[PDB]
Amino acid sequence: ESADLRALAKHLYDSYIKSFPLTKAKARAILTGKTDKSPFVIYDMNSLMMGEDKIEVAIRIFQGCQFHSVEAVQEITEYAKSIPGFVNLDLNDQVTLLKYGVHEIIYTMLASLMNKDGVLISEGQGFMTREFLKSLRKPFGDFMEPKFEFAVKFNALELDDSDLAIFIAVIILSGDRPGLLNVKPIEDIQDNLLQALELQLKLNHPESSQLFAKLLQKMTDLRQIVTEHVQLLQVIKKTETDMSLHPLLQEIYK
Repeated sequence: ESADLRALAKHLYDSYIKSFPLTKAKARAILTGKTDKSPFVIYDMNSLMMGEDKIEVAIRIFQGCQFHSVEAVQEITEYAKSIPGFVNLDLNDQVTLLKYGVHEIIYTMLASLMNKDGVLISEGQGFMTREFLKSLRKPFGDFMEPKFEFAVKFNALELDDSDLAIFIAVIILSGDRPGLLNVKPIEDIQDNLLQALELQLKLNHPESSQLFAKLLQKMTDLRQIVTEHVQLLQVIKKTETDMSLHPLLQEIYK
């Protein structure tokens, strides 16, 4: 029943907390200015230079961003195991569900690390300016911009981590995934999750009408950004032959 649904949510939050060391709550405390939390800002190359001692260029900035994805995939992968059902799927689907979902979680989760002015980096110890990123030489300039455009529209909904824990699981468990051998299992797990989420928003955000819908609408955005990253990667890989991707990451693209 409703009580049963309310339990899965707490289980999901708990794993969320356990899996991901930087929370929205923590990211927001560093950004809000609440002492120790405040981070080292980087807005020009000189800030970076010192920002290294403290905490091409666009390429060294990029490894960090791609690496961040790698660090996140490891946490996301651990988290998926945490969700009810996922470990009982055909091991080929776990892999698939993850291969297509990790990227969409990265950008959902990357929003909690930013405001219109920038994104937090390095476990929250720095802050890098959305302008400085735009400033970077093309094709790299372009990459962060659509993330922030999502982030802001996305953060606008004012979701706490307890809400994301369920949502980032609504994402992973997609019956819409390509090459999935057993869709029926997944769409049943997602039904519990979607229902947990529906309730979670109606309890935690009762004075916000149709947040559940408005939120699920925000996947269309998530998908568009991923395609852009892939398109950018196609160009980056062809132009920057001397760059490598992390195996784990090369796997989420082929």
